[PDB]
Amino acid sequence: SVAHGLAWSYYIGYLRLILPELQARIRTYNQHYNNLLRGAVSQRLYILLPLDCGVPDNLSMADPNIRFLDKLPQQTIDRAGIKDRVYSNSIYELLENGQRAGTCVLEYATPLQTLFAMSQYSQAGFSREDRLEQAKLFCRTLEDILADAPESQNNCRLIAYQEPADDSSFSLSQEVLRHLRQ
Amino acid sequence: SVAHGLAWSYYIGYLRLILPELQARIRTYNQHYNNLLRGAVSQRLYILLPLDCGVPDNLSMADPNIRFLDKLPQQTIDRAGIKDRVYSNSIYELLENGQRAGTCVLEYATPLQTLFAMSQYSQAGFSREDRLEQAKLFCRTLEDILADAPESQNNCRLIAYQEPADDSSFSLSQEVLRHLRQ
Ligand SMILES: Cc1ccc2c(=O)c3cccc(CC(=O)O)c3oc2c1C
Ligand SMILES: Cc1ccc2c(=O)c3cccc(CC(=O)O)c3oc2c1C
Repeated sequence: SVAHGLAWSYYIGYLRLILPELQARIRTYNQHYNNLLRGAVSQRLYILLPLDCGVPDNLSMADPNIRFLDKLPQQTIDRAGIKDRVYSNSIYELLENGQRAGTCVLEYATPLQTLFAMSQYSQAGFSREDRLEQAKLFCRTLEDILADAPESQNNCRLIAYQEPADDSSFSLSQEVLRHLRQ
Repeated sequence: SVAHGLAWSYYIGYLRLILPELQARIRTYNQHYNNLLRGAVSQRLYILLPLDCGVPDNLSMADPNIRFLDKLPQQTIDRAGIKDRVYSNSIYELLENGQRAGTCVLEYATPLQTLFAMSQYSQAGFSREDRLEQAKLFCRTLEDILADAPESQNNCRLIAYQEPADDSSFSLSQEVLRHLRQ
């Protein structure tokens, strides 16, 4: 399955690298800033899983209640196959009623970009329907992997959603917040 | 298929982001004052593809006739879902008769690590036999993509190999050199 490999490669090639040091980098960030006397970031890495596989260039631009705040301190890698890559994660501000309301490390799952690309290239032989099925399957497979992984306990949260074509103008921020509030 | 998703993901998530500025970076390295006239590096990316999916943390060690020379200058990333990542690529010298006989940018394909891991975790439901067939399928799929991809013409080389049953006398060095001298 396309989704199966993606769920595994996302875990092996990213999450494992990132997760172990994440709580620490966040502790660093909360104590070391100011900037600023007003904080403060949640402990998990919130992963966005749009089922439509729509990933924006800019997460901030896309939503008006999600505003880029800052970056976490950088991380360096020396697990196998990666040496001297430099990584960063981004912190976002969430507003509710022009207020408050959350500060968290937030990012789109990169393999959705791949699922989208595949759907648009004739060479992939991958239909838009295939994409939706694999996107759901990707989410389920990843949930399962993470549930059992030593690296991934209490420091990661999956936010899966579809924005309904029918009626409503969906709130990404309400979605993130609902997950956030625990 | 697992391979299909891995190959497409490797193209979308690494190659088409790294290849466009590769030749520019190589020449810049080739130009540099410090870079003694000895050893003009070749202009393509040499991607190692062990079919047994064995990937060492240290390539230079796998073959004594293959030694790490230097690092290319770092590349910073703009692209979406990745802001401010920093990539680096490594330069290696190859030897014939104990003396340098080639210089090239050389690395193992990361998704083979994932295929190896999947074979090692019960949850992946992935056998060793599965792994080999998926590794061959990965190489084939990647070839087809790069065969007609705009990002990837004349700047990339795939070296796929199996180390024989009769001997470990198999030399990667010669395999790489073989491709290297043409
Ligand atoms: C831009 C981009 C697009 C897709 C992937 C990806 O599918 C993918 C799948 C598994 C692991 C990685 C590596 C990572 O997310 O750092 C991946 O990275 C991607 C990147 C960086
Ligand atoms: C350490 C490691 C292991 C596996 C992958 C991977 O499967 C994988 C698959 C597709 C894309 C990427 C990203 C990349 O290789 O830069 C991938 O990165 C991985 C990395 C960095």
